[PDB]
Formats: sequence, C-alpha cells, structure tokens
Amino acid sequence: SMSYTWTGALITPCAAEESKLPNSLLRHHNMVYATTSRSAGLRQKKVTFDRLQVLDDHYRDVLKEMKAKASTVKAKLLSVEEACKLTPPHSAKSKFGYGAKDVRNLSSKAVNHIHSVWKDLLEDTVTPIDTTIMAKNEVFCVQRKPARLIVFPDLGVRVCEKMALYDVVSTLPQVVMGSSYGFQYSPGQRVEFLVNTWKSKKNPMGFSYDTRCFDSTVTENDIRVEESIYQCCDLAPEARQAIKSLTERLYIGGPLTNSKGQNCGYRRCRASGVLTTSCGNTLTCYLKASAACRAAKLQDCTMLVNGDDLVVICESAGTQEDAASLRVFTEAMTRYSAPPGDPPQPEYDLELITSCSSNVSVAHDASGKRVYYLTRDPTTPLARAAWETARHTPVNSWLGNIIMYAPTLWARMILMTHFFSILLAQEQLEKALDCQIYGACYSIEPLDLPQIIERLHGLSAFSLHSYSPGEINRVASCLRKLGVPPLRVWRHRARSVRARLLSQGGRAATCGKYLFNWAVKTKLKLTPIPSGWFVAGYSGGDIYH
Amino acid sequence: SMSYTWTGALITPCAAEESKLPNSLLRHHNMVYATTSRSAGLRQKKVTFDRLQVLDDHYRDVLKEMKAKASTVKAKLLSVEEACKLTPPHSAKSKFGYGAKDVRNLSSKAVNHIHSVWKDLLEDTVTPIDTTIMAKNEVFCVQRKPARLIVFPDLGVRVCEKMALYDVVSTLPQVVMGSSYGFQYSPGQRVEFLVNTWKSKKNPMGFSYDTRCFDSTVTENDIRVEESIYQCCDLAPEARQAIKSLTERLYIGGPLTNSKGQNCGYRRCRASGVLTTSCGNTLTCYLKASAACRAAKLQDCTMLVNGDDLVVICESAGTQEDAASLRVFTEAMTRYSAPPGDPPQPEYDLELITSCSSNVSVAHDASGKRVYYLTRDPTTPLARAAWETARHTPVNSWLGNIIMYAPTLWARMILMTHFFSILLAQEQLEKALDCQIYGACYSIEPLDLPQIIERLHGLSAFSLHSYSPGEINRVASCLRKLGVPPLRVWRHRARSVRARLLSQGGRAATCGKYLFNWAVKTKLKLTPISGWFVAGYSGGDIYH
Amino acid sequence: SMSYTWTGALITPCAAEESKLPNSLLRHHNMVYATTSRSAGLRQKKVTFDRLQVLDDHYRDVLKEMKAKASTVKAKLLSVEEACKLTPPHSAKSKFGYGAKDVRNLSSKAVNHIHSVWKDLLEDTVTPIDTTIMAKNEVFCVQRKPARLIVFPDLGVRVCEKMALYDVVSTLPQVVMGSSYGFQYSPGQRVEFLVNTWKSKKNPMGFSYDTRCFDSTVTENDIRVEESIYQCCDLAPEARQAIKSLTERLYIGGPLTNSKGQNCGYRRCRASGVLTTSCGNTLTCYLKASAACRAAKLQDCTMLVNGDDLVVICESAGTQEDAASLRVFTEAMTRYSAPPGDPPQPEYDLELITSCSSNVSVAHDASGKRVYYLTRDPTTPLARAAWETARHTPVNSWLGNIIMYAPTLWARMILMTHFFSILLAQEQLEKALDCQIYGACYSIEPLDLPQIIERLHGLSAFSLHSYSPGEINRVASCLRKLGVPPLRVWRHRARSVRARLLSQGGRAATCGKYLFNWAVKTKLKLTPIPSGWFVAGYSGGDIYH
Ligand SMILES: N#C[C@@H](c1ccccc1)N1CCOCC1
Ligand SMILES: N#C[C@H](c1ccccc1)N1CCOCC1
Ligand SMILES: N#C[C@H](c1ccccc1)N1CCOCC1
Repeated sequence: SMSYTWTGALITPCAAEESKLPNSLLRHHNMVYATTSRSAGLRQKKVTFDRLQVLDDHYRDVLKEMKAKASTVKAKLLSVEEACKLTPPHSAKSKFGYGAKDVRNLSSKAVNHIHSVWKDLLEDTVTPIDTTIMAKNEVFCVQRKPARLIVFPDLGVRVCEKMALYDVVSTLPQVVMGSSYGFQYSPGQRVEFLVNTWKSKKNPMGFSYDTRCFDSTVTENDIRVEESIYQCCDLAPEARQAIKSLTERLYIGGPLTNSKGQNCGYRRCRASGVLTTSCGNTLTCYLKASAACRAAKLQDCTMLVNGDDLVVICESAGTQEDAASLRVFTEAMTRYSAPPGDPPQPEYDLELITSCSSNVSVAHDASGKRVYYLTRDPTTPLARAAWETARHTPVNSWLGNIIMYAPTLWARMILMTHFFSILLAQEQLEKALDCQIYGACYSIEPLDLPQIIERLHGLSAFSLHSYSPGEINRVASCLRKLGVPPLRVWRHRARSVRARLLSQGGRAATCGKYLFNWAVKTKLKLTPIPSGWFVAGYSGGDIYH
Repeated sequence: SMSYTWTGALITPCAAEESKLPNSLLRHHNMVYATTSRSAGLRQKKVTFDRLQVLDDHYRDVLKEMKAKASTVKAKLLSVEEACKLTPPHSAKSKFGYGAKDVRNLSSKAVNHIHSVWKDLLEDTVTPIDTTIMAKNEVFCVQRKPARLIVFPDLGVRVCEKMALYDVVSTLPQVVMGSSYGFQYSPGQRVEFLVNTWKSKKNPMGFSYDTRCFDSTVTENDIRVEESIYQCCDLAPEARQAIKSLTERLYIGGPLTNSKGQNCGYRRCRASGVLTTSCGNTLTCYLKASAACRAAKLQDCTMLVNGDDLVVICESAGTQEDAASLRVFTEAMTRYSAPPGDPPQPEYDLELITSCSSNVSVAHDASGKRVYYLTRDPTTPLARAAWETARHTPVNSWLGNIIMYAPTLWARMILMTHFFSILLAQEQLEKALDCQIYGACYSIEPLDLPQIIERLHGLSAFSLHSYSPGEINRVASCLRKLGVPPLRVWRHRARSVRARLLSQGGRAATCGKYLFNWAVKTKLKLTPISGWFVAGYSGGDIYH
Repeated sequence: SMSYTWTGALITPCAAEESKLPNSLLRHHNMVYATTSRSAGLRQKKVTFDRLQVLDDHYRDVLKEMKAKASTVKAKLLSVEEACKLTPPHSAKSKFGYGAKDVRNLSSKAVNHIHSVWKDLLEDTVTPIDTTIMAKNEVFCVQRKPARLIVFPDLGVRVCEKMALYDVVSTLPQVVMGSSYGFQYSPGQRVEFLVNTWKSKKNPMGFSYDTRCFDSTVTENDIRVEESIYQCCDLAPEARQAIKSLTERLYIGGPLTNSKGQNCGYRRCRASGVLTTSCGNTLTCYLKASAACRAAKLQDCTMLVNGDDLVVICESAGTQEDAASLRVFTEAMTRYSAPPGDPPQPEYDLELITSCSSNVSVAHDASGKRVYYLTRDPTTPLARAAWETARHTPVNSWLGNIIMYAPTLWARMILMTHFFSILLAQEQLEKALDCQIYGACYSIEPLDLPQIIERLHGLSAFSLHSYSPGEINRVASCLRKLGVPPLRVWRHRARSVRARLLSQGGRAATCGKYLFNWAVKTKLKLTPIPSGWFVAGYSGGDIYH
C-alpha cells in the first residue's frame, strides 16, 4: 500500500516553535537550529511512497526460528494500577477529560475511562483508532534536516497498551533475539560485546546498514508478523484479545489528526509514538537482516540491533568479495522493504564502525592498561547542551549524555565542567532532573553521578588518559567548528569547579573529587565508594520508572 | 468509499451471447429476453456510489450477542481431498494450467498449486487477489433488467476458500441466527414457520424490506466485522490465518479483470462469487435488521433472512404507528448502509408478503383439510423453461422449480407435464440432471421426483385441489400474457403423458401415478412409498 | 580415494586466453566472459575430495540386469584406417613427431607408431598412461564460473581407443539402457519421448537430478565395473586385451602433465577427454539412479539419461510423499557416491523440467494444430554467438544451436537472421563449417539448413507461431538482460536478409524462402524440399564424420 496518504491539512504546532537560539559554551549560535512544523511538508515527501515487498525462503526460516523462541515466553497482564504508575507526569493529557497527573493518582474518572477503552478494545477488533500527528522539535547542528513526524494515540489507549503489552516488550525481544538485542547492554556491556565478537573472527569485517526512513518501510504485513510473534507467547486470553484489537486498530494504521483536530490523512506503516515501536522495529529489523545475511551467503554473522539501527560483524572473504556480497545484502533488504539510505560499506577497523550514532575507541587507565569505551561525534550533544542552557526545557540531553558517555574526553571536560558550573552558580545541585535512557524517563540526582558512573563504567571512567589520535582530532575540530573554547580552557574552568565543589563537603565534594581528578595535575587516590535501566528499548512508548 | 472504481475498459464476454429466443410451451417469444454484456454499463451505473456508514449502540449490542454465539462453535479445516470433491465438474478452469476435472481427480499438479496458494495466503495478508468480472446471462420476461455482474477469483483460491471456510459457513449462521437463518428450511418448513409465527401473534403485521443493490452496500467495514465473528469460533491456527488473509486480500475488495485480461477497475464491496457471500450477506443483513428492529421499537419481532432478502413478522401497534415505525426501521437501515429500493410497506395479510421471490398461499388436500404451500409469479420460471427447451443449457431451472414448487398449480400442470413429455419423447428419463438448490449443484434423476417431493412437501403435494382465487388468476393472467396454452389444454396433455409412463412400469409408472393424479378425473388413492436445505451457497462454487 | 592430488605445479595455457569481448547483436558486452586458466585453482578446490562409496542389493540387481543385456551384444575391432578416418583434422598433435593431418593421410610414421602403442597395450596392463591437463575456454553470461578441467591422452593412444572401443560405445549403451539412452534421440524424438511418457502416467511427476561435479564422483570401482560390462560383449581377443589395459592404465587414472611438461598431480576419477567418457558416464549414471529409484520406491519410473544429466518421470504418490522419496533417492545416490549440487525438487509441469539445459514447450503450426518442440534459456547461446562474431573460432556453436533449436522463437529470429546476414555480407554462404552435435564434429554447408531442418523437425518448424507466454517472456527478459535488440527489430532485419537471399536464386533462395517465412506477412505455401547424427554421444572422444 502507500505508507501515508494526505488530505491536505497541515501538520500544525501546539504552541510557539523556536527555530533558533537566543554562549560561554559555544559562539557560533547560528549553526544550531530546532526543526519545526515548517519543514513538515518536506518530511512528508521523503517518507511517503508505495511498498512492494517480496519474501523468500530465508525470511520464512528465520521467522520460524523466531517463533520457536517466542513460544517459550510467558507474559502477564498489567493492572490498571501498574500501567498508571508507568505513565510520565507530563505525558500528553486525554481528550476525554483527564491528564497524566490524574492517571498517576488513580482518579476514578481516568480509571473508569481506561476500563471503557479496554472494554471497547475487547469488543471491537476493526474500527481504526484515532492518532494525533505532530512535528518533532529537535536541536541539531548545521551541515538541514526536516522535522520528524511523531504519531501517537490518546492517553486512554496508551494506558491500555501498557496493560496488554508492557511485559511482552520488556521481555520477549531479549529471548527471541539473544545477544543481538541491543537494549540489554549498558554502554560498557555494548563495548564488551562488540569488542569480543570482533576478536572472535579470524578475519573480521563489519558494516552498519542505514535504512531509509524505517518507520515508512514497515508494512502492515510486517506488523501482523510482529503480532503473531507476540501471540506465540503464553498469554492470558484477555491480553490475547487486546493485542489483536490493538494491532488491527492502531499498529497497522489509522487516521491522522493535527493539533486543531482536522483530519490530515492516513498511515499504513509504523507510528513512532506507540508502545510496540521499539520492540516492533527491532524485531522486524533483525528478521529482515538475518535473512539478508543468509541471502548474501555472509559467513558467521553476529548482529546487534537497536530499533531501526543495525550492525553486522562477520568473517571476511576478501575486499572484492565483501563489497559484492554487501550489495547482495542490500537487495535482499530492498526486496524486504528496508531499502538503503547511505548505501552500506565494509569496514576493517572497529573504531570506524558507527552504530547507534556511536563507536568504540580505546584509552588507558591510571595503571596504563588499555581500556575500550563507547563514544560519538560530540556535535549534537554540544548543540543540544547549548540549546538547553539558553532555553529552559524539562528535557535534559546533557545529563543523559554524561551518564551514557561518561568515559569520553568531551563529556568529562566539557559537559561535566559546564553544567556543574551552572548548578553550583544556581544552587540546584540537590534538585532531581529528568533524563531519557533507552526511551524511558528517570528522575536523577546530579550528585549521584559518581556512583552511577562507577557502577556502569568502573572507576577507570575517572582516570582515562591517552585517548586515541582520531578521537582527539574529532573533538578538537568539532570545537573549532562550533566555536567552543579549546580543551586547555576547560581544564582551567574545571579546576575552578572542582575546588568550589570540594568546599561543600559530602556528595558535592565527591563530585569534585571524582568527576574532576583529570584536571588537577597531582591526582588523588580514587577508591570504590559505594538498576533495571539497560534492559529494553522503550523510546516512543510513553514510559517512566 | 466508492463501491466500484472503473478504468473505462469494458466488461467482456467469453463467447456468443444469445439474447432473443430462437413454441410448444409459449407463443409470445419476443417477450422473453436474456441479459447480456451489452447491458453492463447500465448496471455499472446503478451499483457504483459512495457509502456513508454510521453505527450506534443497537448495532453494537446485537454484534456483542452474535459474537457470544459464534464463540460456542468449533469448526474444522477441510482437507484438500474433501475440498476438491466439492468442486463442480464444470467449474471455470484455473489460469495455472488445470481444471475442475483435474481438481476433482486429485491431479498432483492441481493439488500442488493449491498447496502453493494456501502457503502464500499464510505468508501474505495484504496483496489484493485477482478477480475476474463477468456479466451474467439470465433470462426474463418483459416489464428491462440489465445484467448482474458476477465477480470471482481463480479456482486455486476457491479450493483454499473451502479448506478454510466451508465448515464455518455450513455451521455458523444457524447457531448465530437461530430461527432466522432462512437456509435451514425446506420450502414446506419455510411456509410452516411463516404461518405459525404469523398465527402466534395477537395481532400480526409483516413486511419485507428490499435493499437497493445489497452487494454494493456492503462496506469494507461490514466485511471485516463478519471476519471477526468467524474468528470467535474455535478454529485450527492455520484456518485462522487463511481466513483473515482471505478477507483482507479477497472478500474486502481487489482488482477486477475482464475475460481478455484487462483491468476494469477496483471493488470495495461484496463479491457475488466467493464462498462467503451467502453467509456474510446473511449475517450482515441480520445484524443491520436486528438493530433496526430495536431502533424502531418493533414488538415481539420474528425475522427471516436469506442473504440480502429479509422478512419481519411482529405485533401491530395500530395502522398509523406501524407505518411510522417502518420509516424508523428504514432510517436506521440507511445509516447502516442498506437504504431501501422500493420502500417497505406494512401488510396485514400473509399471502401478500413476498420474500425470496415467493409467497405463502393456501389449497386443500384429498381429505378437504387446508394446507399451506409456497408459490410465486410463474412468469420467470415459464420464461426460463421455454428458453431451456429451445437452447440446450447445462443448468435446468425447471427441475429446481418443480422441486421447490412441486405443490403449485403451475409447476404441477405445466412444468411436470411439459418436461416429462419431452423426456419421454427423447428416451432420457434415466438421465441424471444438474439443478441448483440454495446455490448448490446437485445431480438428480427425474424419476426420483415422487419420493423427493413426498419427503420435501408430503403426500398432499400430489392432491392439492382448491387453489385460491388470487393464485388462479395470477397463473391464468400470466398464461394469457406469455401466450402459453390455458390449463384445460395442459390437463389433456397430462393424461397422455401419464398413460405412456404408466405403461413403462417401474419408477416411471410411479411418476405417472403420483405426479399426474390431479389430471385423471377419477383419482387413485395415493399412499406413501437428504441434507439439502441446511446452508446457503450461492456464489460458493459448490457440488455434492 | 582423493579424486585428484596436486603437486603445486600450475595448470597452464597453450596460447594466450581472452576473457572479454572486444555489438550488432548485444550492447551489454561486459556481461559476456570466457573462462581461462586464471580460474583453474577455484575449480581445483571444487573438484578435489575423498570418495566414500558403499553399494547395496539394488545396485547389484541393476548391474546384473545390465550385464545380461550387454551379453547379447557383438562388437568389432576398427581397422587402423577406419580409426584414423574418425580423427578430426585439427586434433592435438602427437608428441611422437606427427599430427592428425598425418593420421588422416595414413602416413606410415603415424601408423607405425599407432601399431606400437597397440602392441604395448596388449603386453602391459598396469603402467599409468600419460595425460595432459588443460583449462577450458568456454563463454557465458554473468549470474562466476571457474573453468572446467579437460584432461586427455596422446593422439596415438586416442587412435588406439577408437580401434578397441569405438564400435562398443557406439552400440552398447542403447541395448543396455533401451529407451533410457538419451543420445539415440533427435531433439524432436527426445521431445516426443518426454511428452508421451508424461501423458502415459495417471498422475505424473518428474524431477531432474544435478550431480555435484560428476566426473570427480566417479570412482575407480565404477570405471572398473563399467569395464566388466564391456567385457560381457562378444569382442575380438585383442579388443579385450586392450580394453583392460586402457581401463587400468588411462581410464582409472594416471598422472597429469601441464602444457609446459611439468607434473601437476594425479587423477583417480573420470577423464573428460577419452572415448569412453560419454558411454561410461551414461552407464554409471543410469546404474546408480536406477538403483536409487528402487531405494526410494518410486512407482513406474521412466528414466532418461545423457551422461551426467538425468530426468525421471514417474507416478506421483501425493505431494508430501513425493517430496520424501526424493530425499530417500538423494540419500541413495549419495551412498553410491553421486551427491547432489542443487537438491532435486518434484515438478508437476512438464515445461518447468530442465534436462540437458533444455525444456519442452508448445507452439502452433500452419493449421493451428498444437506442436511440441525443444527449447532452452537463450542466454548462453546468445552469448557464445556474440563472441563467435567478434572473434574467429574454429567452433561455431551458433550452427549447432540452429540445427538443435530450429523450431525455437529465438533461433529463428535472432540466430538465423543474424548469422545469415553476416554470411551474406561476407560472400561466404557456400562455405562449409565445423559444428558439434552430441560431441561429434561435423562439417556442414549452411545453405543445407532448410533440408536438414525439414528432416530433423518437419515443415512445422518453418511456420510455428504461438509460442507460450512463459517462453515468450523468457526470450524477452533475456534480450533486455543481455542488451540484444527486441524482436520487432529482428523482423525488419530478417525481411532484408530474406529479400537479398531470394535474389541469389539457388539454395540461397530456398533458405530465404523457408528459414524466414515468419517475417513476410503474406506467407508462401511451404512444401517438401525435394543421416547417422543422433545415435550415440561422443562428447570428449575426439570424433569427426
Ligand atoms: N546515548 C545513547 C543510546 C540510545 C539513546 C536513546 C535511544 C537509543 C539509544 N545509544 C548508546 C548505546 O547503544 C544504543 C545507542
Ligand atoms: N425461499 C426460497 C428458495 C430460495 C432458493 C435460492 C436462493 C434463495 C431462496 N426459493 C426461491 C428461489 O428459488 C427456489 C425457491
Ligand atoms: N538434449 C540434448 C542436446 C545435447 C547435446 C550435446 C550433449 C548433450 C545433450 N542439447 C543440449 C546441448 O546441445 C544441443 C541440445
């Protein structure tokens, strides 16, 4: 069918939308933009087309294999009270007279409506269910991207999605996909996995495969196959009936409605803003790709999947032959409706493989031993931190990034230094902040950062010191490019923060001592001190813990 | 959405379409025409429109109750062997190099292609499945109907439809609509049920509701709802998959390709020529009508549904209040996408209510006792009868009409006397013949008719004798209109046929003795001597 | 025993080998390639391996039956003069100071040497006879093939083989194998056999069986048994004594000597370039398959064998039951050391069965009567055709293909038109040409094709006109893939050649009249224009008539 059809009504904004940035961090303010509903039209062009999908014997085998694992999963029905407790406090309110705050409180009004929505789900497996369609606001750096289209149903239905399916998507993918299921690895765990599966090959080749607007390429067929996988589980028969109802009334497709209530058209592909999107996209991506591997006769593949993001490490057969089999892979995926964005290429050096906008690099600890850590190009993190420090938002990428990339040269020198300067100047070190980790919202005290980092990365995160050349150049140019002070300047700033932190004692002094030992010259001795976080992807799924 | 979209390509025939008749039976040959593909555009016009559909609590309540019943129903997957055996010997061949004969014979080629269609049905629940669109050649009398459009898929698909849904459509409607499922009634049992439910009311009113081109009014929503009722059954897991997939790729709509292989357009409404049409149409009618009854506050409603055909008998609230309530019933049925053709009218006389082109009337048996029988206007039967005698057709509507209308003045005196005459004059009494009964093709030996008619109608079918005045006139009027000899001539022809038959002894002598006892003058004292009326299968490509 | 063992010395070329085309016929010149010695190593990997062979009662029953049939056969020794006459004029020279030209001229130096090779064969039944190993230069279209490994003995030995065994391989296979011996059929007779035996089954099923590099799977045992089948015949005493010597000293194996005189290794399987290779392979293949049929319990098997190529046609026992008996069949062939390449599949459509790279299809003649004929995918003949026009070969596969496939849509419109146009351009219509029919080399005058075709295929061949949808589409997509112009262009090109041919009168007129009556619109009433070619197979046996 067609991924989308449009009525003509605009995708409309909920309020203002600031396209630009109103400085101690970065001087080239004109390189940072937010996407807006103004670029919506362009996105609608890039994301709408017909979908011709040709399956083959490889697709069916993998699927059979996947169904066999899915059949050993038992999963439970979440109560109204449990599914309420999972809704964020600022989730988008219902059009039926209650908000997320009512839900969280178990108000008998919300709860009665949730009951009613579930009962209709049980009673009617046909009528499409309404979604809202909005354009995302994300900050990026110049050299432009159109806004991405978020699509999601009413809060009533989302609490119902939780009840039917939260336990399935928290549990199944890991079993179905084993070590290929990305969202079970902390950053350190993901480096240990990739590094070890690299050295396990006689002669390793790796590639990341970029799919071209993946949610568009997900066919309604893909989504029923995904349902049959869910249905293999040992389910309660009432969950079984809402999982059917949901996939046919919501996941497969539906109408699109803008913020002003007008009808914008119709979707017959993946909505980003529903509970099954991460799990669904992950499964679908691993299915097609496993098959593409088999089609291209690739040797001893190990895969790692996170939603629409795929990496494959395998046994090379030579540069000529690798490059050719990679094009055979690409056809396989195309035939499966997962065509290429940037066409994929063989890498023979782990460091240069990018997956989940991240890559492996090495550095050394206090004792000199080489340590491998996860990193990324810091442009977007810096840009967003700049945006975050200028315009107050209730979402904190900087903090997520400090947690996720704590060992990195840039997170420690720039991000840690910068914001600990702000919190200290504003007397708000104590105050909890909300950050995203695998699409899930957690409330986090910035003063706990030392424990958190020790726990996810070991003490070495506090003492890494001979970063690789290619990493050091990456960061330096990013800094020159953005107009952020060179690294010598942040060392001097960090010493200032470290000292101010130490004078406050306790948790505050432990941040200074640990997060900033890299800046002192004479190091102190850093000793041990004294998480269902890295288990499953929930991005798009309206989750809070 | 639009029931049909047309590309502009014509609807094409396979062959020569006779339209006019090329005299024993009727003399006014120019009154009888046969529909052809020349009339198709006029039909295309009538059957293509937008459907605005809107449901309410009544609809929804009735659906809940319907599902509850379906849930009590086990149904099983037919094997390829069982499904092959159900295929008519003369069913349109597959475009994949085999025919019904190959199917019927378990040709491993036919069987292996069926296995391949089944497997694709399982992997793929979205790609529309190709149908072929044809204009129907039906025969009529004047005062002019344009051809109906038959729409159907390839034989491979059809066998898969049987594997998946033959047990459901043969079993689900009766459980779900109890006394309303019309196809559980032989013609004698249909009459009994109408008469008793009429007599059981304190003060009865009735109406039949003519839906304007029902097939086109069936929305893609209606067809999915039907699919969801089926799924309430306890079904094998491979059946469940083949049903959804069949409904999404076939039932719900898909491309229309003519006989020359060109795209005519796209369908988003009921297909006339699939296994589920009768069942679907019946359920979908029962659902809309049951709720419409509630919307109109109809007291003590009893209903009879045969696909798109509907009859309601209920308690009267007074003349005035009935008409008003009928108009409410119509309003509802319109919201639900079943606007009327001829708007419904209240009737206080059962013998004036028409349903499945038929009506109850009354006659008296040997003893004097009054018996109720089903009749109709004989115009179309006599038309097709004459057409069947001039041009050899593989279908025999005369036999079916003798079977379904054995007790009628017109079938007894004309159809029996005419064709038993012809059969005699060609030494073909032994030869089995193919006739349709609730859409299914059965082979029947005409010499068996006495045992069959007794079983289906009773001994009294061989001695009904004081037909109502209205009935006698309709028959006689129609005789004058069509130019077919009056009933006194047929009486004479019958004594002659009866004699010849009596002289052959055997089964032939029993036909003589029983089928034409009406004609003798001095009667003989007549003494005594299946699984046919259980479910509907028009469109379904079915044989036993 | 290892099919081959290798010293390490390479397989080397005689002249320098083209691998690429230097366009009237096809634009996509980079899709056409020739195999060269560059790929000898890739082949070497594929064809060298160990043979576990195990036999059973079914194998023995069938061998017994075979020897009984062969015991009814007489066969005579060929004179030297007879044997010399069968030697093609461009057959590789002897390394004992004479050539094929000398052989054909009955020179006393050649004849004296042939007597001495014979005298030594009679006396010595053990000393392995020298062979020469070479890489074959065959043309193909992409979608890569390593070259095949042609291996052959000295010309002296070859003339001796013809003396001993020519009469035997020309006559024995037929008697032994009966209706199964494939090389006894014209292409039209093969078509009639496949068709009639298909229609002779109540409920038919067929399969072809591809054997993983058959020459390599032939064990020394097989080649000895094969020998013992020959010894059943009534044979002159010296025929017997030479047949044993040849089978122990040359057929069983022996050393491999490259074109430079070095030792490449040693062979313990079938040699492609000896006289008994067609007859042996056909027997061995027939013997194993006949037994496997019985192992699998196939009902009413009708078998057709051409060397390593096998098709079986039998009564279907149902689909699951059919699928299973092939697996049983495959297991048996494997025990017997003839494992599969592509595993066999059941087929219920005669036109979808390929055998000898060919399938049956249907057209209609002058009268509209339906008529059966033999065809193939034209990709490979089109490719070899391109090549034979761009570069001068002494082997004209285009002429082979016109004779073999006169009735075909693609042969008539493209091969006929195209080559008759070139012969016309170059004033060479009168000039005899060498072509290979069943591996025997014939010199054929191209103006004789209208008689040759009438005899071999009937007048229907000159007027077939409603080729099946499947056959039309295969020919169409091949034109596109290969870049050859569409059939409308060949119609017009054919009318031109047809006119020019009619103007010359004589036999040139007759070709234009008949061969091209398809391009004319108003046709001529074609009427009758006023062989020992399809008896046995000699592919590999150095044979000329
Ligand atoms: N940073 C970050 C996370 C991530 C964040 C949000 C959604 C999905 C992933 N990222 C690193 C670990 O592997 C996955 C990619
Ligand atoms: N009542 C009833 C049946 C019937 C038969 C077939 C389809 C629907 C109804 N009856 C009317 C028309 O044909 C024969 C007599
Ligand atoms: N059947 C047959 C022959 C054949 C010829 C030569 C060797 C084996 C088989 N066929 C395919 C290849 O050449 C011409 C047509």
